Amino acid sequence: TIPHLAIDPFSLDFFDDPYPDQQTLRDAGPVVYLDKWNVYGVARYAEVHAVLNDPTTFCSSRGVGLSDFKKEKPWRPPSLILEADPPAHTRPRAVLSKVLSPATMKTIRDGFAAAADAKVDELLQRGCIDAIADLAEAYPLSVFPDAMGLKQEGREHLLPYAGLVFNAFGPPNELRQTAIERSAPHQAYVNEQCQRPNLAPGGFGACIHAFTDTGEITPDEAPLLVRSLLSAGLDTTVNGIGAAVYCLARFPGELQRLRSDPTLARNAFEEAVRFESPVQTFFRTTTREVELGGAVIGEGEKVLMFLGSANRDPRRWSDPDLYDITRKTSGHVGFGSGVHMCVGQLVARLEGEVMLSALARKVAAIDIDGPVKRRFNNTLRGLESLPVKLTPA
Ligand code: HEM
Ligand SMILES: COc1cccc(C(=O)O)c1
Ligand SMILES: [Cl-]
Repeated sequence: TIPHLAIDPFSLDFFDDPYPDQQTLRDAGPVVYLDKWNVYGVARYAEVHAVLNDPTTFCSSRGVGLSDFKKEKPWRPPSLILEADPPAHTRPRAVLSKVLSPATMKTIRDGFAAAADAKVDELLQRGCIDAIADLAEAYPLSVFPDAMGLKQEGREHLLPYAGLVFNAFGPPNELRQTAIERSAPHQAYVNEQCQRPNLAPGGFGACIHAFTDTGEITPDEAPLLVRSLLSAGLDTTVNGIGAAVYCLARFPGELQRLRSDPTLARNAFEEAVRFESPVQTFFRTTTREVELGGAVIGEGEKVLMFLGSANRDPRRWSDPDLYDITRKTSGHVGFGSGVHMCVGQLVARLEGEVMLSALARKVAAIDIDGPVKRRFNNTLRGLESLPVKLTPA
């Protein structure tokens, strides 16, 4: 009944160009079985959306990577939000939602915007830059660690730690095992910065620790909630902003539309998240026998959701392989969907909006002028190097 495929969605060949294999996964059927890793896969929008929105049947507390926490020990203590189910998920999720709230965005927006404008001005003085290291990495590094309340020393651990975390959702391939082999110094730094005395007053981390007296979380839960933000809050935005710049560099007609109406910046970033899907995949684990797309899946089975493929499913999207900054993007699953939908999405969208606004107002052209190099990760899609020439407006 269920088609069996030999595609490895975590192989370097797949990462290098995933779109043909993603169509093969979609067109084989609503539910496939991946013989390489003994998991079920869903690559169409409908089934990915359905799985995300049934957390009772497709749970997260047995891990959202390949490893099943009921069978193997997690490589680090489980996240209290990403790797939890309702009801244990509910109150930690509420705290992070209030920490990363609209009111918090109003407090930091002017600073985030000023830093975006300053970075673009700085880059325009150089002309020829690397849009990854000098922009997609440099800008989030210039705002997010400060907004967290982190000290200056040791920030070089943040991107390596996040790369490790996202590699660790993958299967035990060389990417994952090499990441874990090098993990010790990055885990040590991150776990230490999660303690209340090491988080500056007014930042996200101090606000988490201040929310430990309402009956929603206890003081011993705050370090792991800070860890969630230090795991998921930086590398994601790096690849999201990098995706947006890569899109504008490849689709100059859309850069010209953005320049003519800078208020399109927020949707231009949202469309980049759909188009590239920086977070490509997550797993769930079935808690019972379930019918999905006419197929019967037993209890305790891993289900791999192809978020990037769902975001390019022609059953759901018109011209899915086109970057369109005025597309109605509502419903894309690049931030997930349902009870686990990205709790930091307001931060991600704020960073992306103000950076694309700075580009819209200050830059006339973005031309690739060097070899493009891809960065390989079991969960994240993005570039290692994006040489571009920026022409001032
Ligand atoms: C372009 C940027 C980002 C993308 C594409 C992204 C993607 C996602 C996705 C797909 C999920 C759902 C995970 C699941 O269903 O299992 C998620 C959840 C989450 N994200 Fe984001 N994210 C981004 C930025 C951020 C930022 C800036 C933060 C923090 C400041 C953050 C923190 C989190 C956390 C803690 C969760 C877990 C939420 C929960 O389980 O309830 N992310 N993200
Ligand atoms: C996609 O959201 C993420 C990603 C990685 C880690 C976490 C966390 O809670 O530690 C969350
Ligand atoms: Cl850790």
